[PDB]
Parts: sequence; C-alpha cells; structure tokens
Amino acid sequence: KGSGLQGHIIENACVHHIKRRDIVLKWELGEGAFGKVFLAECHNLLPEQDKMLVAVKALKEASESARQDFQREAELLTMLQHQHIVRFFGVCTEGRPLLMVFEYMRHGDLNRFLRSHGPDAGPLGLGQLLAVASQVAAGMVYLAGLHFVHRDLATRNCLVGQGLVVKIGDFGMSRDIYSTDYYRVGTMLPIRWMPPESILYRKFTTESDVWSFGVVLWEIFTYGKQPWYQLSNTEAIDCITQGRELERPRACPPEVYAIMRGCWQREPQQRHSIKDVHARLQALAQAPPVYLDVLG
Ligand SMILES: CC(C)(O)CNC(=O)c1cc(NC(=O)c2cc(-c3ccccn3)c(Cl)cc2Cl)n(-c2ccccc2)n1
Ligand SMILES: O=c1[nH]cnc2scc(-c3ccc(F)cc3)c12
Repeated sequence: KGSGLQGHIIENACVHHIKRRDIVLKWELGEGAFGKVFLAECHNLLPEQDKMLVAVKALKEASESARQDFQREAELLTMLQHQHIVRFFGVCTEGRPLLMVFEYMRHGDLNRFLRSHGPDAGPLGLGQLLAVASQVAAGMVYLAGLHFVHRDLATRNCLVGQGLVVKIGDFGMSRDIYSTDYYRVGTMLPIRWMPPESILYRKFTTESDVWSFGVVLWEIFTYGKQPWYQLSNTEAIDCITQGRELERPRACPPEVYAIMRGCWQREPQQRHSIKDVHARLQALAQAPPVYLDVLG
C-alpha cells in the first residue's frame, strides 16, 4: 500500500463513530478494486442539518489487517483539519463493509471541474484559475507543515465544493477511475506528475510534492489536459529523466510559468518551498496580472 496516508503512518485521535442507520445511501459516485464511493444523507452529524449530503467510502475487505490499516488511516484523517483539506466526519465499523464518511463536494474532482469549465468543452477566467491554484497551494502548505508527503498530488486528487472552494482530498479510487494517469513498473505510479528522482529511486519527499504542484499548475492553466499527452508512458519517463519541461499553456501568464519552472528544478534542493510558492500565488490571486491569452 502506497497512499500518502499510509506513508505518513509508517513514518509517524478519538475517531467519531457514526451509526449505520444515520447513513442513507442515495447513489454510487464511483467504484474501484477496494470498494465503492456513495453519495449519502447523514443524520445527527452537523447541528443545523438533518439530511446533510456526505460522500461515503466503503471498503470491500474486512480482514484483521485491512481493519487495523483502516483504523490508523481514520485516526490520521481525524487529525487533518484545514480550510483546504476535505472534511472527514468519521467511520461506521458495524461489520462489512467498513465505511469512512467525508463531506460531499458538489462539483466533484478538480480535473473533471476544469474540463467541464474549459474552452474545448463558460470558461473559467484568469482570476478564477489563480484562486484555484492558490487554494491548492494553501492545502499543500498545511501538509508540508506536518511533514506529510502527499505522493499523488494532481487535480484528480482535489475536490471542488460550492463557491469555487477547492480542497485537497480523495476517496482513494483515483488508480481505478483515472487508471490512464498511472503506469506500472513493478505498483501504479503517477509518472507524468513525478520528478526524476521519484521515477528513478521511487523516493517521495516534500520536494517531489512541490514538483507535482508545478504539474498541477500546468493542469489548471490547460483546463485539465494530461501532462505530456502527445507521449506514451515510456516516452514521458524519457522526457522527464532527460530534463525536458512542459510548454507554457496559452492561458498561463509568464509570471505563473516562472512559478512552475521554480517547482521543476532538476535538483530537489533547488526547488522553491511550497510556502514561497503559496505566497507568490496568493499575491497574484489578489492582484491578477493583465494578461490576455489571445495576445499570447
Ligand atoms: C492501491 C492503493 C492502496 O495505493 C490505492 N489507494 C490510494 O492510492 C489512496 C490514496 C489516498 N489518499 C490519501 O492518502 C490522501 C488523502 C487525503 C484526504 C484528507 C482528507 C479527506 C480526504 N482525503 C489527503 Cl489530504 C492526502 C492524501 Cl495523500 N487514499 C485514501 C483516501 C481516503 C481514505 C483512505 C485512503 N488511498
Ligand atoms: O448509483 C446508481 N447508478 C445508476 N443507477 C442506479 S439505480 C440506484 C442507484 C444507487 C442508489 C443507491 C446507492 F447506494 C447506490 C446506487 C444507481
């Protein structure tokens, strides 16, 4: 198992328990090899809300090892509390399937949102793209502050709620729903988002997270296009290990492309810290550069 949650547990809460009958399953949001994700109504969870919408992750396996891993993940999810981290509400361990309850983010994953609010399928403007980038960076600042390495930072692993609120978080099904974004070697790795040291040594750090954040900026400013989309997985590995960089997207002002390039320094020690990246994006989101994508 290679989730960022398990990776943090290995390197390092009173979990709230929700009664099964308080959860009313409404629709299936997705499914993977591990189980299913549902849209549900949850009673007795938030004070002024009787039928609040939640997203419910259901685990197919209920063995002793999966049950102990589930408990440790739930203790860690309970501890993660930030305005730009998806809210975790608790568990239901009344037999099979084990359930994890999260807030429901009505606009779905950020990749799906960017593609549905993009030009080739109105379009999000420069100020909205900068606000999305700044919120993702805020969530990454919080995780770096806890020495938490994400390991799979990408727009598919961010969620969008009402009022353009963007949060980091996923229901653990990206390797199934977005299998095209991963490549097997031995273990499914998101190679298009990884720096050279992670593809070569399979080592993930706060520095490889900053590189992936640079790739997130590129996804944002292309409205959700796949990095290196013209190339196969093996050709993408060669580009990255040879030191080739993604081209500046047309909607991307040179000022944001300079931030992307600072994330993509070949030497991990030469990359910008996420705190510096966040401060630069926050400044641009409050005062957008006068850039007209039509004029290049
Ligand atoms: C083959 C496998 C096992 O490898 C596939 N399983 C996975 O690939 C994978 C990746 C993740 N998600 C995380 O580990 C992860 C989750 C969050 C977060 C925080 C708050 C709310 C929601 N989500 C945040 Cl902020 C950062 C990370 Cl890095 N899985 C996951 C997700 C939710 C619960 C349990 C596991 N499973
Ligand atoms: O999710 C769906 N997709 C397509 N047709 C249907 S009919 C019913 C559902 C459904 C209702 C509640 C659930 F907890 C899960 C699934 C459904």
